[PDB]
Formats: sequence, C-alpha cells, structure tokens
Amino acid sequence: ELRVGLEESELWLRFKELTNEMIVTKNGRRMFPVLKVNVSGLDPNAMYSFLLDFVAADNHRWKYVNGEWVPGGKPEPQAPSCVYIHPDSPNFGAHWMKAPVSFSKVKLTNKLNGGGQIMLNSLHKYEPRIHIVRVGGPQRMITSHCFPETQFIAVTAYQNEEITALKIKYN
Ligand SMILES: CC(C)N(C)S(=O)(=O)N1CCO[C@H](C)C1
Repeated sequence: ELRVGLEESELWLRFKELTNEMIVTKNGRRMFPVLKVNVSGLDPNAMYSFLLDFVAADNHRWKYVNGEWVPGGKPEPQAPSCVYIHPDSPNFGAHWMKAPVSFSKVKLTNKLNGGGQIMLNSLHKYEPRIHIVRVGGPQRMITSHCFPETQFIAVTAYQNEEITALKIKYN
C-alpha cells in the first residue's frame, strides 16, 4: 500500500499549536518549516512526479485582533492554488523512497508572476496537499494527501511574535 507521512511532525505541531504563518512576497519567499514527506509502497521502477498545491481551508479573510487570529464576516469562493512540480520530477519510485521528498525550493508569492512561484491570497488559511502522479500508459494514477499539521495563514509580515521566535529558534 502507498503510504505518505510527514517528516518532522513534532516540529510542525509546535507551529500549528500557535497558528502557523508563512510569508508571501512579490518575488516569492521559501517556506519554513519545509514540507518533507516520507513515501513508501511505490513501484521502485515506476515513474512518478510529485506535485504540491495549497487548498484554501475556509472561504474567509483572517486578521490578528488583540493577540489572536479571527476570521472575517464575508466568505468568498477561493480559487484553487497553482501546482508546484518537485524539481526531481519526473523520477523512479526508488528515487522518491530513498530519502524524504523535500519541497525546499517552492516560493510563496502574493503577486501573479513569470512562473515557478505559487501565488496565495494574504490573510487566507491554507492546507498543503501533494499529488503523487504515476505518468503515462493505462497504469496512470494520482494519489493525493493533505497535511493538516502544516496549515498556515499567508502573511506579508509575522503577527504572532511566538511564531517569529520559533522560526528563528529552529532555522
Ligand atoms: C500530463 C501527462 C504527462 N500525465 C502526467 S498522464 O500520465 O497523462 N496523466 C495525467 C493525470 O494523472 C495521471 C498520472 C495521468
């Protein structure tokens, strides 16, 4: 059976219990912590691409009000995020299972850009999600996995200084 697991969950849970924030910039900012995924149960000889997107967890704008995050009154439909292709893609099952798949080079932006960068809406809450994509033929398959532990609000600067401190402590 194809098994997907989060590497360093105990660390992500420190961020999650404070409400996690990720910086977005015009040119794009890399994530900390980095999403790292443990994958077993692939065909070592089959061909796969690893894809990363961000699901809007709710339809609301969030704001830091008197030391705490609160959702706004007026929900809007959240268009799905664009997909980031892991740069090792496409690759053999063996490549993906030999070490954690690390999305260290994805950059989160707030502006529509040349490409590479993934544009998110600031003050929206996101749930990272991967798609493992077995390419070509009649054996083609997608398996998707969400990482609730890795939820964050996109921000142009940190609001909760406890997050600022954890980011620095562990970087
Ligand atoms: C676009 C193309 C290169 N593919 C990844 S596919 O094999 O035709 N394909 C797309 C949907 O997911 C499955 C893996 C089947």
